[PDB]
Amino acid sequence: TTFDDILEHIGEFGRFQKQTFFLLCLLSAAFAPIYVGIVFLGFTPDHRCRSPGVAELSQRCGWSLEEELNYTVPGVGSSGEASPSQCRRYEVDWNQTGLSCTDPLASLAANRSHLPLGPCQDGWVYDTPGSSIVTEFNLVCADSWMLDLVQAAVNVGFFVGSMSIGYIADRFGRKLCLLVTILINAISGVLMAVAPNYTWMLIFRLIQGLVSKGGWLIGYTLPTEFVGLEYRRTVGILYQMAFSVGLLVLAGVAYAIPHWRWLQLAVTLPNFFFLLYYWCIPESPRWLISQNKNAKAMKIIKHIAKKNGKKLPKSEKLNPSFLDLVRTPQIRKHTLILMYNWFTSSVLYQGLIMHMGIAGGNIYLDFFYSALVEFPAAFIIILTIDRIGRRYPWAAANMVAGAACLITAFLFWLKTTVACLGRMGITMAFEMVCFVNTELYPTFIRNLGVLVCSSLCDIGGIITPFLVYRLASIWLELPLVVFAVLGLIAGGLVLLLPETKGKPLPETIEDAENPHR
Ligand SMILES: C[n+]1ccc(-c2ccccc2)cc1
Repeated sequence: TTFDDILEHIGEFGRFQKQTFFLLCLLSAAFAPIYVGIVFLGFTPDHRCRSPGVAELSQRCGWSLEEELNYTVPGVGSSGEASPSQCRRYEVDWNQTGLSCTDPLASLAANRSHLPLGPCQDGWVYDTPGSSIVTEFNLVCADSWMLDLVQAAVNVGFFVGSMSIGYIADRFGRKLCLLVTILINAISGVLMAVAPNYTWMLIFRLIQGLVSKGGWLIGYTLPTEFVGLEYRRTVGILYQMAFSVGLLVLAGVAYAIPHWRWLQLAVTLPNFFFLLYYWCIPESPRWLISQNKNAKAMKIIKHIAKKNGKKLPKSEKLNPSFLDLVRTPQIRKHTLILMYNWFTSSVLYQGLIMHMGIAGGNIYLDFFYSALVEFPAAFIIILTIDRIGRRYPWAAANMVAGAACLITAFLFWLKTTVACLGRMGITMAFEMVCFVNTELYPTFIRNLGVLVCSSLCDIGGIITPFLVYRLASIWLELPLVVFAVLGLIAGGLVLLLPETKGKPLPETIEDAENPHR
């Protein structure tokens, strides 16, 4: 007796699976913000040093924002293309000593260089009507690193969170861990909007990061276990699609309400809504059967059977271990290759979206187009995964990503199209990685196998904001060349991974030892 055969009689894809997947995929939307929400929660608008005298001078004569932009602000191009205008104040005696409206500073200095420069004090003025983290905490001139540090904190939380949560989930089931992660993520997200000081907000963001990705992956693994062999691709890829749709909705919601506090408070409301009603999904019977807890598994199977609409026919110790993950040489090889794939995926993904994307345009529209590019990738992957196997299309997608990045490295009209194509390729590679990794490991360590293998992803996220800079100074286009090298090498290494087309996912370590047999 095997789980697959029992599943066949109940029905690989039926009413129960439809309901479960429809409820589950919404969690993907709730995780869409945590990953890439810095783009909207914290954005840097055009800003200038506060000028108390300018306030008085504005009512003296007719003033316009564009007009006042130049004759009452330090000129750009001195000791930096934009350094003076950004966060340097002339500190002239504008108030009580106004020479004239046309040339208030012409008589004081008469020369851009002659005009004195000093530290940016009295605060800052931001053009955007909608506040944000940057405006809230004045992280503009001497604290630019702070905004990147927030994202680095999220990327650091993901790491430890995965490393612990994977072990906890694989030792005490998926359902309980998923519920706890959902609750902690919701509470941290909602409390973030009430952080009075920057430090507390950063700590709350770290706490939320510790749980977000772990919960997301634990939610991804479950539907694959529920579904049968034939329909695995559909659920596995439609999950990714929800993330895409979720990403798309978030763009619109961000345009709807700009105030970052309100944005965060609202965006996590679905996270709270899930907690109440997601306690109607059962624990995966595969884990119970593998863990020698068939008693509960039979009740779960009966519950599934009654809802499905078919009649069920009448008819030693396994524990997780980190060292076991590498005990088997073949498992060692698989894990190493997959970890390298994670690392080479995260760097490309984050770096290209933050930099590769076409410059200019609104904050929202460009992100919208970035989200839109992914939908074709899901379609192409769905078309060919079963027909020509998972291995070759994934390798080809990684190769295409690397090639597109390299050709972009060396009026940018072609650059936009190449960027979109590359942007497509990288998502294809990421999805393929996420799909294959679950199906490769044995069941009783799968949750521990993937999450730990995903920990290396975090390191890439930390490296990208730093590495690029060090490379960018060394040579203008060096980061793209390195990206291409990483992409192509990863695509080549992918070919070595054993193929899985019709093989049922293994439930023992020996089975994973020799996948060919
Ligand atoms: C298209 N796309 C979907 C999901 C991811 C993802 C990133 C980090 C963790 C989990 C999923 C990346 C790309």
